[PDB]
Amino acid sequence: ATFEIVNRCSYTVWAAASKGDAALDAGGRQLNSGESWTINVEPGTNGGKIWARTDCYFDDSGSGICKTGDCGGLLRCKRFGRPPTTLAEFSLNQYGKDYIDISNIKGFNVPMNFSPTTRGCRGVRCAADIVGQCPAKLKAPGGGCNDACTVFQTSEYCCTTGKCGPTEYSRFFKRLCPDAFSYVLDKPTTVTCPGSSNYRVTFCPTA
Repeated sequence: ATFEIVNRCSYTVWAAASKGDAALDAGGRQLNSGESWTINVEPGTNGGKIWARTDCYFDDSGSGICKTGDCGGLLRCKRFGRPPTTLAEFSLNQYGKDYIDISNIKGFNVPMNFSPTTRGCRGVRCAADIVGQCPAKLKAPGGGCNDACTVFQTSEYCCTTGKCGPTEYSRFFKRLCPDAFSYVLDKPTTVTCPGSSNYRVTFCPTA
């Protein structure tokens, strides 16, 4: 499956793509304002994620650091990124269908639209100014808006026991972005797409 990653932000971002234990395609690449990078994700990929990283610095070997979404200090991500990270999540060819969603469970750093480029289903989006409106206690000194689990480490915010409910913090993310997961047990906003669909992830879709 092809995923065209487009940076419509006025600032540079370092796109990342991983499934947790492996890097999807190159795993990561720099995207200056306006640039598009198309990656190929193998069919059947389960638990894949794409996100943006901001304020990065890498050397000649591809090692460095980013203020948001840093993945072990590597340009080419092999693991998931450090919160806060707005997440485009997907599982492909799962019993004949594809499943996509956007999640704020690990915080928010850059606005994003995640849509199919093929017929059969609609896209999801979270482009509200969550960083600007971020509650004081969730503001990440390094940039972005942290999720409550990351900040407070409680069973309720992290839903560790699998028995949690909405919170004042999750409701903030849900208010700003109704079409994205605001907490673990949030009402699903996952979209079902035809198996083997193709997609486009656009950072800062609202220009």
